[PDB]
Amino acid sequence: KLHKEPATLIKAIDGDTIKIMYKGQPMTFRLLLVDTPETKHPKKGVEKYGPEASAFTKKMVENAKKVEVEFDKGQRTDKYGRGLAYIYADGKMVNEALVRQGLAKVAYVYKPNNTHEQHLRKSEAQAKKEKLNIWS
Repeated sequence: KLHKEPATLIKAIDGDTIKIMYKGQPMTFRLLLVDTPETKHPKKGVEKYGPEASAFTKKMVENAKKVEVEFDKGQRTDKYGRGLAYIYADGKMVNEALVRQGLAKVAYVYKPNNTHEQHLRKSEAQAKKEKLNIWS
């Protein structure tokens, strides 16, 4: 049974990466299960809808009263030392909102970190049917 923990926004870095104060330490978090187009991508640089995905995440977490982190059941950091979690802004999952808006695709999924996978794929299929953004 996953649980949400309180956290404090430090800085939004990209569509799918946010810096957060967690249990009193600054950490970089990568959003589980979603790929957004990047502004800070290794190879390509600024890909299409990258600035848009990035502004969406930033506004969403910046305007929130409460930010919460929810770890999944498997590893909680990746090889870059980034936390792996679902992020909530006033009760709303940022990972899903991005997917629902056609601003992210559901990522390659790795068990056992796949608890909300079905839910996200359902939102992804709706944004495609609606031909939003990435899917337009």
